[PDB]
Amino acid sequence: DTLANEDCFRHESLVPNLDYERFRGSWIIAAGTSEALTQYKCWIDRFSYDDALVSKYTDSQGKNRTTIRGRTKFEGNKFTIDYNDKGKAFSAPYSVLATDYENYAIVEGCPAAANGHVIYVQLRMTLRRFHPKLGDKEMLQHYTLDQVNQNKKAIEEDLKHFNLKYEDLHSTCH
Ligand SMILES: NCCc1ccc(O)cc1
Repeated sequence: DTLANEDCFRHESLVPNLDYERFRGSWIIAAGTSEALTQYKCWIDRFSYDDALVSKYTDSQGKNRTTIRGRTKFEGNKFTIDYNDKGKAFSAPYSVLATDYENYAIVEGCPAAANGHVIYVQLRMTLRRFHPKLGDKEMLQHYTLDQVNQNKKAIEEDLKHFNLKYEDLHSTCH
């Protein structure tokens, strides 16, 4: 019942010795294989310090901004998130399947909110690349698409490895 013998993962990671300190920071979830997760728009995960997680998302009109907080535990590529009672539908085991640390990562996991399985693509969110161009209604959405496009070859190559294509994912940030 630990991460060591978690059975819901379907794929072998390309990053079994994931460097958690390098993985840490803010990530925006661009797309994934779960229809249910399309209801949580422009989700940003913020992994910080030893084991902290702050997750923030909206509905599809950008209304009802929601924040859930939790604790993580990493063993190589595997990680659990235990959310505060609030986001318990998202508490699950997860696995980083691929990342270049600096730009993108592809993650699998088994939350109830995803009908027990999802693979998703996330791009790094940093003020070094994100200049809220004051006047933009679609701040997040434009950032995400540009970051996707900029890293598209690498993302597509890794997805191919897990028998997926970007175009087959549901977009989860416009
Ligand atoms: N810690 C992220 C949990 C999650 C994964 C994928 C997604 O589209 C929304 C939430």
